Amino acid sequence: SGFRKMAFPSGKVEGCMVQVTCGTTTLNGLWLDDVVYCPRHVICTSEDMLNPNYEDLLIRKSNHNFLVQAGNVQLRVIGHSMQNCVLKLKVDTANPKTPKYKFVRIQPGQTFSVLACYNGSPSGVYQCAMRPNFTIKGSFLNGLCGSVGFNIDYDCVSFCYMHHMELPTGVHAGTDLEGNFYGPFVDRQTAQAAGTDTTITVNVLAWLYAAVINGDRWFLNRFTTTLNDFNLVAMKYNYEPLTQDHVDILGPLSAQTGIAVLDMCASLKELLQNGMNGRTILGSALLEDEFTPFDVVRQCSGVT
Amino acid sequence: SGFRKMAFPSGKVEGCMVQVTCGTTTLNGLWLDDVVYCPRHVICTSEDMLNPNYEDLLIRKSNHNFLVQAGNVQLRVIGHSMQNCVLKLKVDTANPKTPKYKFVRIQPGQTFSVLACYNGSPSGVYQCAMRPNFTIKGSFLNGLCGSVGFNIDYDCVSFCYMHHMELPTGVHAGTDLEGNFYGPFVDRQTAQAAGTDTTITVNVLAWLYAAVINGDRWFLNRFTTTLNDFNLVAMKYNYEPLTQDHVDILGPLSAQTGIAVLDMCASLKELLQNGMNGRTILGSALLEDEFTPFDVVRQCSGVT
Repeated sequence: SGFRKMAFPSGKVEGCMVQVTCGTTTLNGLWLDDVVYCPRHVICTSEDMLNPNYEDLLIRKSNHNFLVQAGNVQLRVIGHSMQNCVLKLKVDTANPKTPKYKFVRIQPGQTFSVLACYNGSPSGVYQCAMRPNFTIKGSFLNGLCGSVGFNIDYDCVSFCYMHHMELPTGVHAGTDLEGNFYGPFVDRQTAQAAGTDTTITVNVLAWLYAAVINGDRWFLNRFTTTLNDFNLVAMKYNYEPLTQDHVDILGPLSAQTGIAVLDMCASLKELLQNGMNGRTILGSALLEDEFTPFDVVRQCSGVT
Repeated sequence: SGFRKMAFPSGKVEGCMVQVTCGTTTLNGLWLDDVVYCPRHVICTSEDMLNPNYEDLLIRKSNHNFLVQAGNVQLRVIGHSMQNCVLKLKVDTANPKTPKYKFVRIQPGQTFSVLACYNGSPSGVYQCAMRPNFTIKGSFLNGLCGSVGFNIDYDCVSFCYMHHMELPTGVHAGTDLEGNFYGPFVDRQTAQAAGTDTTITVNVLAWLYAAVINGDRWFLNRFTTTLNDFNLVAMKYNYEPLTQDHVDILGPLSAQTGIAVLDMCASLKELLQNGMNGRTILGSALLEDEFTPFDVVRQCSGVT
């Protein structure tokens, strides 16, 4: 037993991280087959970042102005292009460590592992959720742009996120691997609003099931509720509305524990209205919303 | 900015994980040079585990009774021996992925990354502290024994932990790579007590510094204190006593923030006595003690 926020093993991704430099700006790129993907703001000076005209900036840059380095070894850049907010640098050498991969645009409420890297060197790994407002709560600094978020299904790496920026609230924003931002953000240094950060109700429920599975059950009350009833309470706390799809998705956990989803909702309702009274659930003193039902099943089942 | 519990990149360790099977018991082993290290209870049936005589059990086992598998490929076992609570299986093939490594016995209060593996297949990665009572709060199930805990310093992997068992409290126990338990535990299925789990005071302080660095400062009060004064309060809450060594270790963080260690102690004292009043610090509603000063510096500095 025990339940922990855990990231996917990062080995397959480590082997794809390179350092990309243009002028005095350095960040990370992702080397897959003969292409290196990186944030287009690698072409900006600190001045440019305030209001960059990327089309105009990129035109002053040739292949040889992009310095790409995997370990101590240079890659030869033989082409460049800009796709939305990412550059693709064609190199003359296919990464011999390229794993099977795809590019995916992840839905809000889903989770992924981030391999924090500094100027091409893997630094550490942790789990994030894509929040309903299309931000993540990460740990990023200068040099960590181009670090990627991914999931692994056996041998397939699904890349879903590349890091670009931080908002005034201290949360993080970035793109899929086609360079399209998650959320309304743009890659320039101006103040930008994410909007109200709502709680991922289905994830809270999953974690409450996790807790029950791992012996924590003090919060199981004698009440039930309905979706409409629970959702009237949800709105009040800026929880996402629960739908039947979410009910269905929790099916396996409901079965495994013998606790109806609406009974757990009633329990969640009393926690929201009455707080925790200084108690903890899976060693947290607030309601955790960054574990998906999959995340919970994967851990509690354990196998593979 | 932002502060996250993050594990070391796990690639170097992934390449050392193998599956060890003896009879119907399967678990993980660590393959370094021509040696595979695994928990000696791989030799037990479910019955034996209640009260195993390992010396007697091991004598019924020959080299060929240990099935060792890295991916789909068998290793040939050419020798076996028992060192404390681990078996060493000599194999005829040096692991070509062996990184530079050492074996270290970690101190209580220090942290490490765990690569959770299931029957030889890496599953995920997360950070643990070795608690003052020499337990860890992990996530482990059958099949995850032999999963290892480590730290990385540039290219050197320091292995410090191998997983063996779970205590009635749901916490975890294991050995160094010489097979010596952390704490008073033994590898048999009987009820065993860890004793009072004290809070790692120096780590709490470091995390409070992390918070200040990352903009959270509502808890900075107008008081100071002394070590003896603070330690009288520490004892009451089962915090570890603060010593000058801990003061010194916090030096870099004290300097970086301009907050004297004893001022932060005074702030910690008021948090202990008055609670959080429903507020959060780095998105937690309790006091976090699983980040070392190093962990905090490493993240906040970021570089390398």
